Amino acid sequence: MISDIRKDAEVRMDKCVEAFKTQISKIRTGRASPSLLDGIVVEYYGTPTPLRQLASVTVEDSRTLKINVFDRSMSPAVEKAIMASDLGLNPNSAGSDIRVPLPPLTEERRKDLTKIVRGEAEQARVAVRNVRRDANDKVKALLKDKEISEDDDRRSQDDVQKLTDAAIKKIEAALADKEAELMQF
Ligand SMILES: CCCCCCCCCCOCO
Ligand SMILES: [Hg+2]
Ligand SMILES: [Hg+2]
Ligand SMILES: [Hg+2]
Repeated sequence: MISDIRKDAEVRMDKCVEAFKTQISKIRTGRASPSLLDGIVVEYYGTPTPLRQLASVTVEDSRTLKINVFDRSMSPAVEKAIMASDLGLNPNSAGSDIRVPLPPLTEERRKDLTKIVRGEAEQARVAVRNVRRDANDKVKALLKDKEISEDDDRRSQDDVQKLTDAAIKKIEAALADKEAELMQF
């Protein structure tokens, strides 16, 4: 019946938007990660050792790392090791903690990612319009032989169109926030 069909359509459209929302949250928009500097070699009592074994690296923010050295006497050496890796990283030392601001993703990268979210959004929009269509079908078709008539078709078609509108609207909002994120730093 028509009671089923439309509630069936929005459950379908919801799944689409939600798949898009999860597919997109995977995309990182900044360089920040707790293991980003794990590979930096530090002079530790003669022996070169990866930074990972000498300090805790926490993500203070999307483009900044906070390095927590376990042995305070090693901080100076860690700071030199960071400058020395020649990654363009300007370590900012201050009070038992070293902070590491990070360069933004490259122009080329942002474009590769903008392109990916747009394609996924696009996919989400086609999926949503296919569900709309499948609904319209049942409705318009049921009009042929079984019980529904023009004014129930109209309303039903319009109620469905609006479901499509709200579903398309969520995808657009998820997309915009993501590009705003990408374009952020
Ligand atoms: C894993 C540690 C990464 C540090 C990244 C600094 C930014 C490098 C950008 C690369 O551009 C080409 O040289
Ligand atoms: Hg989808
Ligand atoms: Hg240490
Ligand atoms: Hg250690």
